[PDB]
Amino acid sequence: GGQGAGGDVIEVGGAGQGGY
Amino acid sequence: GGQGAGGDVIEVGGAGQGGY
Amino acid sequence: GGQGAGGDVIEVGGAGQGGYGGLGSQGT
Amino acid sequence: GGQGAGGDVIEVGGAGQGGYGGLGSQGT
Amino acid sequence: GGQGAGGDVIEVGGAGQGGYGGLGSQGT
Amino acid sequence: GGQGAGGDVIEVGGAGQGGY
Amino acid sequence: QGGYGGLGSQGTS
Amino acid sequence: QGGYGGLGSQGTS
Amino acid sequence: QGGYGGLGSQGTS
Repeated sequence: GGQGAGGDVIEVGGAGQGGY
Repeated sequence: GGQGAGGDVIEVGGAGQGGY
Repeated sequence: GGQGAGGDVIEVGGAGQGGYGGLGSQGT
Repeated sequence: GGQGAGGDVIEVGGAGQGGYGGLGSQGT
Repeated sequence: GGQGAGGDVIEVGGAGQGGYGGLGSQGT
Repeated sequence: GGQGAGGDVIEVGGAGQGGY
Repeated sequence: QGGYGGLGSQGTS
Repeated sequence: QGGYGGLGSQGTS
Repeated sequence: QGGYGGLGSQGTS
């Protein structure tokens, strides 16, 4: 019985704004 | 019997905004 | 036996002009 | 037996002009 | 038996002109 | 029974904006 | 922004 | 924003 | 931004 894992993301920032 | 896992996302930030 | 499950997903962001901008997904 | 499973995704960002800008995904 | 599993992804960024700029992914 | 792992990701910053 | 706490999966403990 | 607490899955404890 | 805490998967502990 053998494990694994995924990975954790963190994103602290303003998403894309526009300028058009 | 073997485990696994997913991953935990995190985001702390303003989602997109328009500018048109 | 055994297995694990997929990972959380996020999409963000949007601006400017537009068109055909939209998602689609098929989990585990 | 045993097995792990997938990891997360994020998409961000968007600006300027646009067109055909959008995702698609098929997890584990 | 046993096996690890995939890792994360991030996408970011966008400006200027545009077109055909968008993703696609197929995890573990 | 043997393990593995995934790979974490951290991006502390604001996504892209536009100027068009 | 601001502070955080722990994260990270575990195993077989 | 602001503070956080713990997160993270567990296992077999 | 700001501070962080632990991360990182585990194993077989």
